Amino acid sequence: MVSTLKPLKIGKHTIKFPIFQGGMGVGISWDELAGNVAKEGALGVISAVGTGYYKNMRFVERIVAKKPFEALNFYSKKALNEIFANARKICGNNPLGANILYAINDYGRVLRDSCEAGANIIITGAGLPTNMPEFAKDFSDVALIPIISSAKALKILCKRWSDRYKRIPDAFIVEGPLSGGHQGFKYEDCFKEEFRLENLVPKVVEASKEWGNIPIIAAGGIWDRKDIDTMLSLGASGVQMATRFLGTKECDAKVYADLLPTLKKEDILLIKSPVGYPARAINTGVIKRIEEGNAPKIACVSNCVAPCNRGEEAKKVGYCIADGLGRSYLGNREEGLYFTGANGYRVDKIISVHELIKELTEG
Ligand SMILES: CN(C)c1cccc(NS(=O)(=O)c2nnc(NC(=O)c3ccc4ccccc4c3)s2)c1
Ligand SMILES: Cc1cc2nc3c(=O)[nH]c(=O)nc-3n(C[C@H](O)[C@H](O)[C@H](O)COP(=O)(O)O)c2cc1C
Ligand code: SF4
Repeated sequence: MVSTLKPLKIGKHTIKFPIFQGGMGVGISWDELAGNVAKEGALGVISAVGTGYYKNMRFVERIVAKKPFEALNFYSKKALNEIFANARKICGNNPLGANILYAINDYGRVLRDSCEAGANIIITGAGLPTNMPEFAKDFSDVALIPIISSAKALKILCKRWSDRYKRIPDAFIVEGPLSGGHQGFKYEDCFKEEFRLENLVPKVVEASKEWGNIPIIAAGGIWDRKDIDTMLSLGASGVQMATRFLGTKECDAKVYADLLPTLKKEDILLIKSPVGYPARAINTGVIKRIEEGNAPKIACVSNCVAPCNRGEEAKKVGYCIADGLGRSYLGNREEGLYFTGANGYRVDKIISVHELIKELTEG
């Protein structure tokens, strides 16, 4: 209960601790995880990606081959609404974010869906989101946070937003190459010291000075309070952490509670992705199936990302990311796809969100 970490202001919202749990798709950070995180005084973040899979397609209008048909069902408005409602049964009106990737054409529809579902903050990476305020003008209080890989992106985002909307972002998350999910770096750049998060945070904070010290949130490879203090001492206003929350009981993808305590470092690797950025995966499930020559059949049903072009890139890289992550949420160990931050192998015990926040904030 006693902490020397100070509350963090994001636009019109305040969180007791300068900690986000990063959004995790598919079905990894929904109502149980995000709700309990926000209950603890950190920012809980609901993933808006693949919400059609929620409760095995409870809220989809059409299913083909056990998959949500097209993007209107893959990004399901009614599912998102119920995930927020269920989260607020736990955290009340404590702030919640919605994470939505940029590399869908339907971006504005899902952003307004998140706003209408009750999100207080929108977080967007997997691209350069120069038009977030376009879709949010009906919701003046929702804070808007791009995820960036570099100071150059910060400067462009601020100029494009300022010129077009007379608004700048409420915060920036800078994500480094030790992160889970996709990486904002070329494969070869992920191993180079110049792009280590400790090197990126100073540059982004310095870039932020010119626009009035927009808060910078450091993400990627942050494990414990010592890493938090390191990032804060480098100018960051807070941290976003995901892999630690991936290893909590309240994670909405229950498979991880069985998979992570066995996870070995040599079984974590960067792979290709239909999204067009390197993804950090666990060497199991669909990956192993591909290497055996038993790859699941590919045929675009959910139309989940624009860069894929309805299966072109999925066929080239060998797997459909929607199908694989959805199968993991539904419990499929043989054909599911599984993601992790570089630190995933350090998960031994599965602990509660409450004990994890205690660990991260005590003192
Ligand atoms: C700022 N830029 C260019 C950039 C690039 C890469 C990473 C980052 N950093 S990041 O936005 O924090 C992210 N890390 N992982 C991400 N994964 C996803 O979006 C994702 C997860 C599951 C899906 C399932 C189905 C369809 C789409 C899916 C998309 S996004 C920034
Ligand atoms: C399993 C998993 C799934 C993720 N999926 C997403 C996602 O859908 N959208 C996103 O913006 N970030 C995603 N991320 C990135 C996290 O939100 C976060 O920025 C990053 O993992 C922080 O690094 P850490 O895991 O070392 O704390 C994912 C991370 C993990 C581990
Ligand atoms: S085939 Fe490509 S666009 Fe279609 S659902 Fe799979 S990854 Fe998404």
